[PDB]
Amino acid sequence: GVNAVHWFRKGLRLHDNPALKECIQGADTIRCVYILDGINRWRFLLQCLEDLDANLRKLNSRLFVIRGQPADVFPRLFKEWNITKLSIEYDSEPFGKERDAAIKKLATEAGVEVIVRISHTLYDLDKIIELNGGQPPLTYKRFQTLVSKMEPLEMPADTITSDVIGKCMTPLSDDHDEKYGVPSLEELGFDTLSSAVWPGGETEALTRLERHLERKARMNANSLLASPTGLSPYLRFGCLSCRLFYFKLTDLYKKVKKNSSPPLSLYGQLLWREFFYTAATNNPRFDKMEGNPICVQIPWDKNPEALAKWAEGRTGFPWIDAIMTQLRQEGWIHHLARHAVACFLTRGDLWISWEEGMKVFEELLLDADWSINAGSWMWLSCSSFFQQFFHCYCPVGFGRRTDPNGDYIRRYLPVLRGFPAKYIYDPWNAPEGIQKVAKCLIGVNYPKPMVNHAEASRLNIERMKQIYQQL
Repeated sequence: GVNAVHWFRKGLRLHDNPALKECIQGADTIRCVYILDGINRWRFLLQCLEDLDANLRKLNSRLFVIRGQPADVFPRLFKEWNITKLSIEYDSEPFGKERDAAIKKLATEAGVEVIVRISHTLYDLDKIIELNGGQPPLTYKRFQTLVSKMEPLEMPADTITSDVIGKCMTPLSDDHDEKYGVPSLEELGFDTLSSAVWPGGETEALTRLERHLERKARMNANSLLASPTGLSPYLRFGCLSCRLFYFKLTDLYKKVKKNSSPPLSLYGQLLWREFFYTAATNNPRFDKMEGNPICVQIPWDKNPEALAKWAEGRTGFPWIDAIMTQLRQEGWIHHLARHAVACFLTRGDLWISWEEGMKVFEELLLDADWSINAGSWMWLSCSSFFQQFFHCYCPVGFGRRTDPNGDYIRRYLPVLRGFPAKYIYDPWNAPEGIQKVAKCLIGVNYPKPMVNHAEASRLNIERMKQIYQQL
């Protein structure tokens, strides 16, 4: 008698799920569980779980959602259900490893075989680190070189279908909706908001992938807005398999461009994601400055007033404030906009730790998990990965060059809708008569800029230089 449990954490999908596929094989019963320990991230999650539950329902099964801590939950589940097999998608993240090692111990005690399969990343990250001699690579270029030395990527596992399940079944009681149902936002305590710009789930992910490949078959102002074929949140939650994406990308290139040796540039989004997971996996202090062996020690200031102005879009720099408003409202911003607000907060203008901007993004950004968010923030503040710090993004000019008309500003900061393009990125320079026509007095209706960028950035660039030896 083989009673199996698959434990969803990431990998919130039925396609390319090797762990769930292996767990079902030879099983007499299967139950899939999700254990629930910023409003936009919670909504996306719950929408992923609703979609998972729906698709399981098509297979005469159901998702089992449980509120609690895994170490306090699984031993009683093992006992009641007489479990002999538990499957998980491998989690490279350091605190995920530690959680999963505790569960593996509990599982062995209960006589439960633990199935673990890699499918959140393109590669076995431990193999990359071994090829590099026991440390992760500290430059992106070195990482790409190592990747080119890996064996060819694993093909996606077969999708879980009725045929796959076979005679394996799921016991269900009439009170499943009450006992094991996906909670609502209200039920978590949220005051609920218009429909999400980024709807969660595998079903959404797969249609987006197709249209993304069709479109793929150049920056501009429109790139700042959420794309209906954007894929990054679905990759972070596991709604979309990165290996399916990679394989589809390769196949399309070969058909369209008649070549079977594509560039590494083709997978740039996927590989930068892989780079940060590799860097993070053996470093439990990856998300800190102090005690983090790869992070340059930089004397950031503590400044809660300034941090709050940045976090809340009240800096008085419209380009910065609009980005942080779009982020709070919708949960995604363009990678160039991340550069802008990360440099402003850290090395550029406010000289505040990347750890504090990381905390804000963790609450708000749909595609930022522990490894990606920490790695990204160290990258953008020039704290690791040998990033260049001699240039500082201009919190007026970069936006003016990205959206010269200023529509993005007017869109996310309606209080500034009345300014002409001439002043939309620097409204403090607008004559009083313009401010009156705009019905926005700078310093009253919209804050004046919190710093003198030319002066602050000049000093911060010199200060960063003087950290290192002069030659």
